[PDB]
Amino acid sequence: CPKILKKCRRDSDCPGACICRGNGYCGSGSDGGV
Repeated sequence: CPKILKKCRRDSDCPGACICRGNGYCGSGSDGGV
């Protein structure tokens, strides 16, 4: 489960360290595990 997350309305809203999910928050690439 991702520890760092913030409001986002697109990809640009978050650095390439993660990706903006559908819930409007940053989601870590390895979310499907932690």
